[PDB]
Order: sequence, then C-alpha cells, then structure tokens
Amino acid sequence: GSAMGSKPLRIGVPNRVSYTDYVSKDKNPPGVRGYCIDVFEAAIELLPYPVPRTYILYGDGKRNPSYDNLVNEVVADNFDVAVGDITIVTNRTRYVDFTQPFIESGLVVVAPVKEAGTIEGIDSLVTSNEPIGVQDGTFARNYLINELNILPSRIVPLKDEEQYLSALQRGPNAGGVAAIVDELPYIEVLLTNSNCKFRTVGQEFTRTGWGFAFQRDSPLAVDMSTAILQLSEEGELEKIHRKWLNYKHECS
Amino acid sequence: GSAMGSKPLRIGVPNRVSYTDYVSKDKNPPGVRGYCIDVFEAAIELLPYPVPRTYILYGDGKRNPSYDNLVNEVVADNFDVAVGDITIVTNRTRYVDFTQPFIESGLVVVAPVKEAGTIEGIDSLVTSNEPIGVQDGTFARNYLINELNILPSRIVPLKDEEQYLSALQRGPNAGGVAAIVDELPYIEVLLTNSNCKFRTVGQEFTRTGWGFAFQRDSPLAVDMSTAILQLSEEGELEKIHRKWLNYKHECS
Ligand code: MET
Ligand code: MET
Ligand code: NA
Ligand code: NA
Ligand code: NA
Ligand code: NA
Repeated sequence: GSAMGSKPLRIGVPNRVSYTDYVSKDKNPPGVRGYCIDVFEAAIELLPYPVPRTYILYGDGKRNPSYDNLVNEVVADNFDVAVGDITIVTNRTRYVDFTQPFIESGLVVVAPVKEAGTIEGIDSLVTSNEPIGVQDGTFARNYLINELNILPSRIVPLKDEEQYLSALQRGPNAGGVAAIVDELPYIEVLLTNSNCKFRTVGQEFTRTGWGFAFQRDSPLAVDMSTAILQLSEEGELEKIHRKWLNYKHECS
Repeated sequence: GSAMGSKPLRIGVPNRVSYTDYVSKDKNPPGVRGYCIDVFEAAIELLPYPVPRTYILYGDGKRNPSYDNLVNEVVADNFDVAVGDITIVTNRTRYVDFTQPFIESGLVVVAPVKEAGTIEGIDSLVTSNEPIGVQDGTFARNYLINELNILPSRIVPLKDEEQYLSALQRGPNAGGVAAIVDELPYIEVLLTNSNCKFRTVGQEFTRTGWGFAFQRDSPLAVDMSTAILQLSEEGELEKIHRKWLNYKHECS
C-alpha cells in the first residue's frame, strides 16, 4: 500500500493568560485544556469519521494573543482551525467558516457600584470621555473605536484580573479607568472574584457567540455545527460549562 | 448578447397563522411581511452584488406548516432558501447551510400562575404525565418525544393564540393541557396577550436560534452571515425587532 500518511488537523489555540478556565495551556498532553477544548473534543467524538489532530498554542504566554491574528493564521493556512473562545466577529466571517456558536456572548460595561450614578451603560460611558479598560488581544478594542466612536487614546489594554481590578479601583482620575468593556463570559468570572465592589451597568449592548473557526468551504465546519447542536440537546454543553465555570461567591 | 436571463432566488416563506408579526402573508407585494422578512431584506441590501429574488408562500394558511417539510423543500431544490422563523435544529443542519443566527431562541414551559406549585419546569412537566400543548408545524413535538422522553399521545397540537389560551385555561383534567412548550419569542407575544394568568416556569431548557436556511455549499449563506453580523453591530436587528414586536401590556 501507499506509505505517505495524511496530515493531521492543525488546531491553533490561544495561549490565554487571564480567564484560563475557558482555554489555556496544560503541562500534560494534549498540551491544552479548558471549557472550549472539552466542547471541541466532545464535538469531534460525534463526527462520523476519525479526525487525527494536534493542538498548537498561539501566543508568547505573557499577554493574551491577538485573536484577529490567530484567525488570520487559519486564513493563511498555518492552522486548519482556531479553537478557543473565538468571537464570531463581522470581519472574521469574511474569511473563515465558523461553526454555529457553542456559547452566547456579548459586550457589557463593568464599573464600581459607587460609580453607577455617572456610568450607567455604554451611552454614558461614551459621553463621559473617560478611559475604558479592555483585555489584550480582543476584538472589543476596534469594536469600540469603529462602532461606538471611542477615541483610540481612551482605550487602555490590561493584562490579567489583578490589573482589571486595580484599574477599576484607581478609577478614571487616578491612572485607572471609568469602566471595563468586555464580553459577559469573562465578566461573570471577574465578578465571581471581586467581592461585590463592581457590577455590570446597563444592557448587554451587543449579541454574538463563540465558534470554532475553520477554513472557507470546510466540510468539518458543517459536521461540527451538527455536533455542537447534538451536544446542546444532550445537555452536554451545560455539563461541560458546569465542570469548568462556577460564578457563585461569598458576598452574594 | 445572450437572451436567456438568470433564474431569481426562490425564497420559501412559512404561511404562519399564529404569531404573524414574525413572518406572514401580505396582500401587497412582495406578498410577505414581518420581522424575519425585514431582517432578510436588510441583509440582502448589504451584499456586494444584486440578488434578484421572489417570495413563495408555503402552507395552506389554515394551520402553520411543517417547518421540517419547508426545510426539506430547500434540500429537494424546490426553493433556494427558507426565510422566516426557522429554528436551527440538529437534523436540519445535516442537509442545509444555515446562516449564523439572527435571533436567539430556546424552549420554555408556560403554565397558569395557579399551577406553578405542581408544574415548575420541564422536569416536573415530564414526570406529571399530563398533556402538553405545542404549535402546529414546530420542531418541538419531535424534540419533546426524542430528547425529553414524552409519550407521543401526551402532545396536543393547537392552532392559534385563542386555542393556546383556551387549552391552558381548561387545564389537564378538563380536555386542555398542563403546560405549553414553545420557543421564547412566541411565548413573549402570548404573555403580552393573556392578562397575567400564565407565566414561564423554570429555566429556558434549550438554546438555539433562528437562521435563514440555504442549500448546502451556498456562497449566499456565507455572505448573509457577514451581513447579519453587520446588522447586529449597526443596531438594525434591534431597530427591526422594535418595529414589529412589543411585549409591554396593561397588567405588568
Ligand atoms: C483575548 S480576549 C478575548 C478575545 C475575544 N473572545 C475575541 O475573539 O476577540
Ligand atoms: C410553526 S411553529 C414554529 C416553528 C419553529 N420555529 C421551527 O422552526 O420548527
Ligand atoms: Na480540557
Ligand atoms: Na453569531
Ligand atoms: Na415586512
Ligand atoms: Na445555533
């Protein structure tokens, strides 16, 4: 028979430094772990064929990587798919084939309880002219600039939960921020870990989801969408969510 | 030049008899109207090419049609796309290319306020062994049978809001139902129209969305996903929702 085997699926995984229960490196094989990995693996198990595969970390592990640049590594055929907390953003859908979403997402505004008289949602945050914290690597920076008219110098990238919390604590007049804008799944973890001093203010002002980003015209995208919906109806997406994420805390 | 022109996009539209603000017939061109039509048209306007098209009603206009059978008309190449309140259901994703969802959906349980001591959610409804009302034509009938273990004789199809409300009023011992199981967008309208006697009980026990169902490998599916996300970020999906749907009512 023919000697040369098939190339495995090259899975690009963001090397998260913050909110690592969603996806992160693992010192043990397969070298990655977290909510989004367990969903991907559960969905692969439901496909009607084997999928030899390997997970490749993306990012220096000092700051969250650029997710736009991770998706463009799929477009450029360095990876076959991006697997993680990958938001289904308008520009990214022009060049990759996302699955149907495996979890809902959207942007929210987080501020101190004591500041919710002046910062009550995205509109008041916009007109405040004060600094806005965001994660490193998120779509949300360009979203705020292009869709919400935020002057770029107002946007302050922050490294990790310790810096999200210290920036909100200092506030807009002492070298911090008026608010953090971030997706609700992350903020659920932040509010679990910050002792009831911070809150969401106003509406979830966008609606999106996370998906796996395959190359254009990928048959795997089609079959993995069916598999995600099967996990959803089996209750497995909720069971996997409950394994990795818990938002209960001491101050209720 | 060549005389024979191109065939227009054949759009199959469910001829809804209930909840007609989502999609329904219109005595005026283009012969259909409602939330889902305005979203589809707004998304077509954003594509970078013209899409000559026509809307074709599906159903006798006496009862809501089978949505599985409407989707299978796309699979069988009688329509190019199904446009309306089309839930992204596991079996349908095996044969059509849905867009990314334009609205979130999920199943809920609706019961009288006075019955919420015995019917408190899907689990208690299951073990009650009482009759369950559903719409004509919905995925929810087979979902309840196959995913929730409901004996088929328990499921009672109902025609329209007058019959949804009368079945809940009669209740399970006088030729009615213990509860209605239906998707949250419909129940938001039902609760707008039923004078605070009924309520949702328990968790939204599934998570899905509505999408436009194109044929497999359709480039329009790809480009209409990008367009839906553009509408989402422009605020147009919310503006179109506010045009067609209002859930405020006299008893609050
Ligand atoms: C690195 S922060 C979170 C990234 C976000 N989910 C995105 O896809 O842009
Ligand atoms: C005719 S009731 C509602 C139908 C449902 N949205 C489906 O797609 O099955
Ligand atoms: Na894992
Ligand atoms: Na989406
Ligand atoms: Na219309
Ligand atoms: Na979906």
